[PDB]
Amino acid sequence: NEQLAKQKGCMACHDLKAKVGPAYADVAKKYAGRKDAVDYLAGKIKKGGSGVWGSVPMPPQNVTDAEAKQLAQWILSIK
Amino acid sequence: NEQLAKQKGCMACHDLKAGGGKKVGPAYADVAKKYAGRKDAVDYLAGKIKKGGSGVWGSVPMPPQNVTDAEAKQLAQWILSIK
Ligand code: HEC
Ligand code: HEC
Repeated sequence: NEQLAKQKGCMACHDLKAKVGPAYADVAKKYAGRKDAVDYLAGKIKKGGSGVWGSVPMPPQNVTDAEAKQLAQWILSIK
Repeated sequence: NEQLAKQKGCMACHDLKAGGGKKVGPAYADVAKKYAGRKDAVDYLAGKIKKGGSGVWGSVPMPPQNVTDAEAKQLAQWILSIK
């Protein structure tokens, strides 16, 4: 349940409904028909992994050309 | 600068340094390392900052989790029930 998921840190990366990982409602939809969904998901919860789910993209941002340049220059200075 | 990045919501998805695992975007230190010394780094990154995109940094991994078999199955069963 949510209380267990919260205790174990899961909710830092997952929401119940549509964070970095897939929302649980979407995981449920994807694996609804899969006979061994519980065994499969239990293994994936314990082991982790990558690339099963498409990544969250970067949206366009509310910045002027000059702000974008300032931000690029600032990021390049983190070294 | 950093304050402008905070103002514009950038830190919702980016940390300065890697290790958190919880942010959707790459750490700024890793962006800086990738593009350092590229002649058009500023103009290239400025464009990406304004427009966004996807595909350059790939997946964010899920780390392994210290849960028992029973806990993992309990969580899986619960997750499958979410509407
Ligand atoms: C706490 C024990 C949990 C539990 C129960 C789950 N997670 Fe994660 N998770 C994260 C990311 C980026 C992904 C995508 C991985 C990929 O695309 O391959 C996932 C994935 C899952 C799933 C789906 C697995 C599948 O094969 O479909 C499930 C059921 C799941 N998680 C449950 C990110 C994170 C975290 C970021 C640091 C952490 C913490 C968790 N997840 C923790 C948990
Ligand atoms: C606020 C204005 C910012 C700024 C300055 C940056 N971002 Fe993001 N970002 C996000 C994701 C998922 C990625 C990876 C995209 C991919 O894989 O292609 C990025 C990427 C970047 C970069 C690197 C671009 C490159 O071509 O290498 C840079 C410089 C960058 N960002 C700066 C996710 C997010 C967000 C999620 C909702 C938000 C908000 C931001 N980023 C905001 C900003």
